[PDB]
Amino acid sequence: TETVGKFEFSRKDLIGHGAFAVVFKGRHREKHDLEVAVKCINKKKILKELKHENIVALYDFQEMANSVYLVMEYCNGGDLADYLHAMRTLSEDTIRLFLQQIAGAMRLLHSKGIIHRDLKPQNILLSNPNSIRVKIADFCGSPMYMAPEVIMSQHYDGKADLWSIGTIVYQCLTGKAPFQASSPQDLRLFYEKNKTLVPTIPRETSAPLRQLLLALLQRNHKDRMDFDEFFHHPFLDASP
Ligand SMILES: *CCC(=O)Nc1ccc(-c2ccc3[nH]ncc3c2)cc1
Repeated sequence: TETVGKFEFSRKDLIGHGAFAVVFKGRHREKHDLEVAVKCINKKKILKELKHENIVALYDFQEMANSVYLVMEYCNGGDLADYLHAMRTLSEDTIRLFLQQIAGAMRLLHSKGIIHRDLKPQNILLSNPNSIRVKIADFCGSPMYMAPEVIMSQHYDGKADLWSIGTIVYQCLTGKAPFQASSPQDLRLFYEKNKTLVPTIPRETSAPLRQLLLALLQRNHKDRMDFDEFFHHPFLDASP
């Protein structure tokens, strides 16, 4: 049993792996009821006070000489990747409920000038007490969700997250990524050669969802909708 401030965990209770990182299940040393995820980063913020129902809370952190430990809110429902694998696709009404929650979380991050950069289904966690609550984490390996300007090592901004959300919502609607690639290098070459991109949207898609997806899935960030346009898009206020 190891401890970080008022929290404890065993390396036997592995939740997942990230970039040179591992995540263990742990708990409050006093309140064994309060479960946490402990992220151990190998070296090889505002986040602590940043607080939203759709953001995984940071309860504590601890830099050591070669290691960094984050004590995070425990989410019991797995990730969007698992949900999408089970359901294959989601209804527009479920997509809209998911997107309202992501948009709220992203608005707070945009407010504080924070850009996620690696939004993907494995970083969008579900919490069951739809009533499904989504929580964004890490504010791996799959490059399908990275904005073109990111995978081509350019000067990107907040708009990179809008590309990622576009690719996630497209996969929610259709069951597939909009620009599928055997490999990163292929995806990087596809975006290099294709200065224009039109994703194929099923004709049955509602006009507001089609309009939103075309506005997010713009190859060039100058043409991509900005955060305020996304947050207030008519799709997010349309009736079920
Ligand atoms: C980069 C994506 C990935 O597959 N790794 C990963 C693993 C585990 C978490 C995580 C974070 C916070 C949390 N709270 N309860 C459960 C978890 C899991 C995130 C990303």
